[PDB]
Amino acid sequence: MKVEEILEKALELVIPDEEEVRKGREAEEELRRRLDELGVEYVFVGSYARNTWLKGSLEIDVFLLFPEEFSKEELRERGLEIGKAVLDSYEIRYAEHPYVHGVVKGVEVDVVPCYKLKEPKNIKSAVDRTPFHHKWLEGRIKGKENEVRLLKGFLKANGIYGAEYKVRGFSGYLCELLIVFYGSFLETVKNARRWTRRTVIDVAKGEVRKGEEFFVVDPVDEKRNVAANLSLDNLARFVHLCREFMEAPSLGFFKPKHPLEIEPERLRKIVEERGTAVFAVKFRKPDIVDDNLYPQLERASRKIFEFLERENFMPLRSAFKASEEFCYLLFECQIKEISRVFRRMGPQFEDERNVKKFLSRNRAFRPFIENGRWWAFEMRKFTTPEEGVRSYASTHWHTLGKNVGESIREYFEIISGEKLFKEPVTAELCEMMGVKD
RNA sequence: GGCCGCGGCAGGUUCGAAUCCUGCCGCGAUCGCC
Ligand SMILES: Nc1ccn([C@@H]2O[C@H](COP(=O)(O)OP(=O)(O)OP(=O)(O)O)[C@@H](O)[C@H]2O)c(=O)n1
Ligand SMILES: [Mn+2]
Ligand SMILES: [Mn+2]
Ligand SMILES: [Mn+2]
Repeated sequence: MKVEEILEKALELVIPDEEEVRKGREAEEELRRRLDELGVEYVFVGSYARNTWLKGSLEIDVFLLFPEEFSKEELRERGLEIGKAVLDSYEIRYAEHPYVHGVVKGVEVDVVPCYKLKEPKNIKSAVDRTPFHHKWLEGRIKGKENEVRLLKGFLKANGIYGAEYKVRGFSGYLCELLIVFYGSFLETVKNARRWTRRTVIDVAKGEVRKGEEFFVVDPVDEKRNVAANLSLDNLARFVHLCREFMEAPSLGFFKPKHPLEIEPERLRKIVEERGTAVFAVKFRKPDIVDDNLYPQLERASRKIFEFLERENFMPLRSAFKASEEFCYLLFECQIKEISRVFRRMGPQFEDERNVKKFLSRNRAFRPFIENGRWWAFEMRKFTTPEEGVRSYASTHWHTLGKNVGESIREYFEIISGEKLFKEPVTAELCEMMGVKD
């Protein structure tokens, strides 16, 4: 329970037990049996090759090496073909580049096609980077794999480990690049408290300089940012969590957190005490990969948020949740109801060309002069945030994202009040409103 | 394929528009991000 004693007891949760390691080595021995029988040039990469994989998470990455003269089409079709014939049961769904997901003796395997290239200089696709990553890392990461399991386990327990758009955190490749640079988990945490948004970490030259944005330079790639998809928000949370660890270390930092289960009655009580308008935009989940979905949910959420802003409903925060069937865009507003009337600005009293055009407009109330410029009372087409967002989502469906926006066109509705609390959005609402427990 | 950052046109809102909201085309070459 001392400061340095906790990093030892944490290794129980982040390091794989012997029951799991066997299951993996048995699967690897099976994959090679099948891959060698087909006589294909392959390489084992990822966390499994370097033995950095987290306990209770076993995922074997396998890359396929093809000649440069193979077409982008030929690479995909033969790549997928090998993947299908290798895995016991498979499912092919991709976005940027083709790959095959499946199961081999109970463990998950990823078969990704790419090119075999010498020197990383001219690289065609984005997947061609990985063979150079494994080459460069396996030599320097050997023996320190347990420090990588610590850093990864630290992040994942706080939910900032995913590099996908569902998280926007530190990629597993970045984790290994940090342990190599700072030598250990404990030391890595220390310097990360002084990180700014302008920090440039060049691992290749062992140098840290300053720059435009938070930039981790790939040893393989001087012009590519390893931390590119790391959100500024999660960057700050990491910096913060590092400060809270060093000052007062704890075993809770490596522990998965609570679901924050709030009964639908208590949540209603919270919204009342806040006195805010809480509503959601519900629509059918488009059937698409998460990396194509969540960037669209963000955009959809932001567009409606910016609308709420300029319509003077004074939004607070905006979250979103994706279940298996439906998607939810959640919002909180300070204004439950605004007035029918507002004041539109007119032209200054001097130029009568524009004034006369301004007064010509048929209006319910007389206009007026204030500080030497004309003003007029105009009427809103909606008095509540819910009415406003419905009017918005109906007309501006198209700019809410390619797939998401079209799903809103077909049908959507606004869930408010007790109807809203009966939906699987509770954990997201509490996190949004910051309820502690 | 989706998203993002810019650049160029064409509209709309408006008294008018540099702000603001949409539509289309183009740029991204360690293939901007996955
Ligand atoms: N569908 C794909 C495409 C590419 N890669 C490549 O394989 C490398 C490592 O992949 P990843 O599993 O995501 O990183 P890990 O270190 O293995 O993280 P984890 O321990 O969670 O498995 C990356 O360079 C990535 O480009 C992959 O694993 N899966
Ligand atoms: Mn992996
Ligand atoms: Mn594309
Ligand atoms: Mn006009």
